[PDB]
Amino acid sequence: TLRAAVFDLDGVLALPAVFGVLGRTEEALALPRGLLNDAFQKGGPEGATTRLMKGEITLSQWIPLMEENCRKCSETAKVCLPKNFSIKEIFDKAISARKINRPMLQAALMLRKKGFTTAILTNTWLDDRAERDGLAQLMCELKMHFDFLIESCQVGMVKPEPQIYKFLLDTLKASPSEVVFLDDIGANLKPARDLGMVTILVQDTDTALKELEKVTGIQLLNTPAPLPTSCNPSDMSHGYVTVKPRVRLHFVELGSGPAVCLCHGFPESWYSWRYQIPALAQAGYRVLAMDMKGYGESSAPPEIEEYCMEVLCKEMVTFLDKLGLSQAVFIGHDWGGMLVWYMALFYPERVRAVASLNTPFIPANPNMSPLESIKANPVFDYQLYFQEPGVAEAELEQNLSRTFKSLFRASDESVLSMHKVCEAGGLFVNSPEEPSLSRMVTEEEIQFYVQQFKKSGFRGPLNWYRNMERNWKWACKSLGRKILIPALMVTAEKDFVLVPQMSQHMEDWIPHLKRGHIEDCGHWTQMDKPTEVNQILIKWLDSDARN
Amino acid sequence: TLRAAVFDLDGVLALPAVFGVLGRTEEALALPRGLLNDAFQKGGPEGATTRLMKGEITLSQWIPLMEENCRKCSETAKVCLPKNFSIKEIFDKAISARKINRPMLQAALMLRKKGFTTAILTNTWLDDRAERDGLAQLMCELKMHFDFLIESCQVGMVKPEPQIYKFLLDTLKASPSEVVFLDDIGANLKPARDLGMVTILVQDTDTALKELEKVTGIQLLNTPAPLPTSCNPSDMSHGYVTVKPRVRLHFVELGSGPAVCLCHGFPESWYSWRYQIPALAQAGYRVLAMDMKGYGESSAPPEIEEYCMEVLCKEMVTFLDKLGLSQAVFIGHDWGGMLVWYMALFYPERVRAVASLNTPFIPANPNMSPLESIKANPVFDYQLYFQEPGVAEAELEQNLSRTFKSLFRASDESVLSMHKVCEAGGLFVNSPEEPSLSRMVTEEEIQFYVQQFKKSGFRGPLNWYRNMERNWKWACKSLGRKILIPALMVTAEKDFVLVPQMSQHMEDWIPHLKRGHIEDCGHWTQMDKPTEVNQILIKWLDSDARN
Ligand SMILES: O=C(Nc1ccc(I)cc1)NC1CCCCC1
Ligand SMILES: O=C(Nc1ccc(I)cc1)NC1CCCCC1
Ligand SMILES: [Mg+2]
Ligand SMILES: [Mg+2]
Repeated sequence: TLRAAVFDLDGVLALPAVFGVLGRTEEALALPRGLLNDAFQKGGPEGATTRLMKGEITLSQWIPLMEENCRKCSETAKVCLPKNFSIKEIFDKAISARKINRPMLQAALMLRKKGFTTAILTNTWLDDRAERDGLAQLMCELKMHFDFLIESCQVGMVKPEPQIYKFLLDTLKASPSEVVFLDDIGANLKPARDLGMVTILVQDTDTALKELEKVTGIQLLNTPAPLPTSCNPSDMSHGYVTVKPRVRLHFVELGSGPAVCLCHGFPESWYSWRYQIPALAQAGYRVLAMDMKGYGESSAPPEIEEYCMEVLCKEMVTFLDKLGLSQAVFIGHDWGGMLVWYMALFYPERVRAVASLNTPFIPANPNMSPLESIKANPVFDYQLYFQEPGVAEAELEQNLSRTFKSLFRASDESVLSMHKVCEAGGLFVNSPEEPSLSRMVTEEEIQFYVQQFKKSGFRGPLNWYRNMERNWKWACKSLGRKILIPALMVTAEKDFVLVPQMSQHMEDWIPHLKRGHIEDCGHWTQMDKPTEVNQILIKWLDSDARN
Repeated sequence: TLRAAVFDLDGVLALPAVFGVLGRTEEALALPRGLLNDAFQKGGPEGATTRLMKGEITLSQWIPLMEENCRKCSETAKVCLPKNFSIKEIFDKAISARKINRPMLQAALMLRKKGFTTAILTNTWLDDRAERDGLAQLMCELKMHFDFLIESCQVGMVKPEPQIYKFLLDTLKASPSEVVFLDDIGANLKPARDLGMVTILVQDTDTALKELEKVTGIQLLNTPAPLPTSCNPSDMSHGYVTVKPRVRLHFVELGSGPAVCLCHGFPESWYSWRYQIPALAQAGYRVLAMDMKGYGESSAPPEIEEYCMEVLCKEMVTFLDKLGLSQAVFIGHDWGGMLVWYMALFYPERVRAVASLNTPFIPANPNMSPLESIKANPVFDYQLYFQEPGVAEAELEQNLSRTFKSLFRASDESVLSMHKVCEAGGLFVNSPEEPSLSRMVTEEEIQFYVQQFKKSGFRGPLNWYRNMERNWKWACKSLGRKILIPALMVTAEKDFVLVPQMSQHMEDWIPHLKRGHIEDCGHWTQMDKPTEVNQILIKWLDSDARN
């Protein structure tokens, strides 16, 4: 029966409740109880606060009217007010102190995930204070998790006026009986109740969630930690930059602040960063998630030399030039990680900081040819298999769904054997035709990769492996240098190709290197342990990248 | 004969010359003359400075080696060094002090404009200092004005090695005889000369430009102020955001820093901001030049209600949401200006600051209908002509080139009569078939607008005029508010439709309003006086928008 849940902002989705700062101010200042509450509601429906809440006047216009009420109220109470009493100072502090009530947001997220239509119904104001950005960010973060945000100052109505409730129902396209409404004010629940909808008087979160759990019949409390926010492709801002006549790079962009350029590995896409994009943006950064050359919506020329690291890096510099960015933090994973280490080696001027997941920095060996080196490591046999043009393309392109379902797997799952691929004659020779779905990805997500790769296939992607000698020669030019800019190396315990031990000597070339290590994490680091990645990158960014 | 000009960086395109800080340090510190110069060049071709200049080692790795040389040199000279002598401090200061030599850049720009192939040839280093961003920005600004940038640390060669010169010529695809090379170091000119190319020993800029002027035969000195940098459509980063199922907004983006959203008027496009986009980005802002709904690459639905200000503004908020921006400075012109005033009135939380060119803020009159008001102003007759769907579309779409050539005109040019358009039966009834080309625009630029408008035509654009009553009603909801966020109103003296006097009472609703006024400027403010606009917006942004 229940199909929708409506949450109040102050006191329910955000705490401490701003309205609840009037009482704390009275006690702190030793003023008569409710004095500030009276002045706040002075005049009732005709009062300054109701005009403010309906959108008739702005908050800054209101502040002066509230001070006047505060004097009249004290006047009638025969009490003075502090020497530097200031309504603006009181509300600036109260508003900035208010934060998102996480467990309540989680319950909303869960209900929505199970079919519920969710909305926020709040009496609020048009904030023109010089500190307004604070509230804007709060609303923006919350706003994105609900189907509707109904603000009184926007619709010209205010709880408890029944009109706002009829509006609500109209917006919900639902009848009272199928709506739960939580608020921390009894008076605002009465109208909802009269209309016949379920109502919860929210005092303490746990108790409210218990009632909410009971009435909805869905487990909301004591529930496991959910995964971080992921993004929907069609809700992203999509950018395109032509760095050369036949080369255009695509990227997804989100957030403000220092620029953070994410570089995925093989054979992935910008979407591989779906878990950290919202998180890093929320943390105060401008994220640019790339579709590296050869992938997705980025150009994919056929020539092999078009994918040697020298060229790819140059293009990334041009990419920064075109976007008008003097610098950007470069964070890469797998082949992308190899690319950022070289961006730091050849263009320190352009890299604010560098971070790599799984991929270590190992200076080229002037004496041994790359191919000789590759043959010396059993697990790198598949790389030799990738050399001859067309062979790997055919196998990987035959059944796209199978390819990604076979590759994208957690360590405790049936991970692909990487031993005698050439001898075996293929990469999936010993794999089932219909691989099971990994715990790390949904059927829809796999199909996203499937569609992306239907455009250019694996030729451009595979070409990243066909410039060993060329990249080797270019790398030898930096053997005398050292990475001296902020750097972070993150190792993955269960990555059997890009093993942690492989990075044990990195400090010799990167003295100030900072580290990170993730337990029980496979090769697909971002998908495997998204919560751990975000925590590690954000902590590093705030200390070594933002300054 | 001459077809290319090559410029050195230090001492030629940038001053003061960083290398010239060694002498100033010796005198300041009362050290033996040339002591620092000796240590700087210690070891010659095998010295630390040459390795640094070829890319073998980074600047930070170099600093320690230069200090060692400084001690050995003083040792042999029997002289001590200050107590807190610091090579890093000396170069950090010297490098940040170095700036672009504008008149020299102007000469390069002029020569290039007249067919010359231009390039920068410089001995430089891989900067990994914590202050590296400074140099990166300098290079980026200069870099964009030349065909080639050849840095020694990038190509592994250094002047005076003749190999670098052969490389140069090879890059230029030209023979010595047709190349002019300016440098402030004789030794670096000798090789060029031996190869037979023209060379100029640059001491003082004026003298160098005189020789350069004489040898090229092109006026470079005492020349008029050039127009600010404009952008090439295909070199821009193009962004797309879906704010609704059938509505996707396109914008050009450039720069880092606070977000600045530019909103053009009727019937224009993002390109109308071509002169301020590079400038505002260069000034330290992240510019987002919109193609407003109905134009260019943005969606253009047919329905009239899709263009009422309420909807357009909502979409702009969603646009900010999708991009992950809590705020943005909104700067509009013409209809765009009308849009930002309303963004400030209904979404103060989202507007960091608001600025309008030509369009004043006039609160709706609750008693008079919009149409009544429009008929009361003779110059607004054309608006009545725009009402009936299809009529204006036919005239404006018949000959696109003529439409823009007829509209885009400076005040001293044949500006379109805006008196009895309806009576006249049209907007171009008294206009020539082949309008002359305005001084404000080239034939290519007109054709840019032509192509943009071939996609959707004038229906969506014109619909901006067909929501008078609707916008009026929505506006009446804000009659009790006031604009209290940072605001700037810029008036144009010769704009005969959006007249300056029209904004004379704005302070009644915007007390803290800041102003700007441009003399001898028509309606197309950005195109008309681009240099004045940039100066006014940048000055305001730095004082009221950046904080
Ligand atoms: O090879 C990979 N990743 C990879 C290879 C095969 C598969 I199936 C999945 C990932 N990484 C490279 C990064 C650059 C240095 C050599 C190893
Ligand atoms: O009408 C214009 N601009 C315009 C009109 C006709 C032509 I031909 C060119 C610009 N501006 C509007 C802005 C919003 C308030 C009314 C006037
Ligand atoms: Mg509440
Ligand atoms: Mg020089």
